[PDB]
Amino acid sequence: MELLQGKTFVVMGVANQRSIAWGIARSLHNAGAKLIFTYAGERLERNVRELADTLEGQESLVLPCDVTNDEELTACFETIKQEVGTIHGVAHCIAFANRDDQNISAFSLTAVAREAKKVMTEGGNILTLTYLGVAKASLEASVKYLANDLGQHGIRVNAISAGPIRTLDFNSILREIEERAPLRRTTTQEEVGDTAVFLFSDLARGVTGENIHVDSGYHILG
Amino acid sequence: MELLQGKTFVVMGVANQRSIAWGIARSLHNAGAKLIFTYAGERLERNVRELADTLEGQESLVLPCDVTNDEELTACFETIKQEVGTIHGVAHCIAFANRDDQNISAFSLTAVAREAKKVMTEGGNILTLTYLGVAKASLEASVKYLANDLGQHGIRVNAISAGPIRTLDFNSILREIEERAPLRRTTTQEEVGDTAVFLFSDLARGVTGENIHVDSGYHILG
Repeated sequence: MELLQGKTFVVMGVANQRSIAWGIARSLHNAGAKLIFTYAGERLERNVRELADTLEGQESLVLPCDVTNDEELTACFETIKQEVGTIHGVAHCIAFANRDDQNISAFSLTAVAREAKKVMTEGGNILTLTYLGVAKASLEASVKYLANDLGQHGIRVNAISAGPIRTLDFNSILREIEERAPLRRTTTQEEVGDTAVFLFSDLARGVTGENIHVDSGYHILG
Repeated sequence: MELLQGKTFVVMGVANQRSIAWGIARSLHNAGAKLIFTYAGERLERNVRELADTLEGQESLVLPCDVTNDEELTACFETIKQEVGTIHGVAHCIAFANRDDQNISAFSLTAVAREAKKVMTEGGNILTLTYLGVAKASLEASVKYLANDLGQHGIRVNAISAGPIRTLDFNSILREIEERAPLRRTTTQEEVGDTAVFLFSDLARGVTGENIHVDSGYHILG
């Protein structure tokens, strides 16, 4: 267990193991953390129900929450103050539809954040993900700005700029990273999830408004 | 124990508990890690000898190493391939003399790195510290450049931009952070050390050439 001991989080954006957020999900569960999951709609319900039980432990809620509309979020986070009391972070992880692009998260964090505030009474972290222009820039500012607007209540906001991962020309991009990335290799759901367990942990209590690149060091290039 | 399990590191720049690097030091030991320590000279020898034994466990080497001259480094890292075999990281932490300013680390990392390469056969991390212009800029590039020059051998290079800590006008700066920093409060040797245990851990294996600010979110401001 340990590190995320007696702690519980929402994981959004999960759909089909291959998904980046199941990656994060496992990585948090193994740190001994409890976790609610959400689903975007009809077809994404069964998949998220299927995956939550391939994990052992007291199985946790799988409530419906598409992010582009209020009630589903508002009532979805309403339920938590009413069913689990309080949580310790949120894992804004929308990375679908045209490779996560336009496409989302950019205008789904603020609301998502605002809602998190009320069910995160002790503090913790609101992670959001960037899967490797205008919307990278907004979301960038949105974090900075949320970091500082929700600091004093104990909420940290932090991003992960995550580089390409095994089939989640293209065939070229992947090699290009095996060839240029400082670590000469692409990334995995796992490197991305283990970064997360830190940001959510007690070790990352001074790290707020940061943005950690899980990209083999690719960012340092041009 | 755990996280840094069966792992061992060099911690430089430690002098007088108050020192930032003893902070990092404890934070690594508690993660179950073995650690060599170095000292800048005559008076800094006894202090580093004194502190290494206030920590339990098989006590580890306290060899002499001032960083501005080769042999003391070269032979100091020579000893390791000859006495401990191999290590998993280095904690370049020079933060003394005029508040760590000019003043050092800027031209002590490269050599320090080069030497680390030979005693880090499996990989790991070379942390370097920035305790909150020209020398911040060099050191910044030095990392980027070392990150990418030592990537493929499994070495990650990473920095910590660390914000002011309790007495380590000034009286004003401290309040200014309690007042403006997103987390409305200054930092501790501890927030700085627990960040480190991550970068050195297996969780931070995709994080290379990053630079994590342990500054209550202060960096996001202007």
